[PDB]
Amino acid sequence: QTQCQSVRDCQQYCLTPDRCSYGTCYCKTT
Repeated sequence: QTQCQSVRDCQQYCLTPDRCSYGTCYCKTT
């Protein structure tokens, strides 16, 4: 269960991601 492969995935999801980590793309302020 990996929402993302890499920060890339979050970068489209979120203007300022934290990490693609824990199979869930963490966003720094969203």
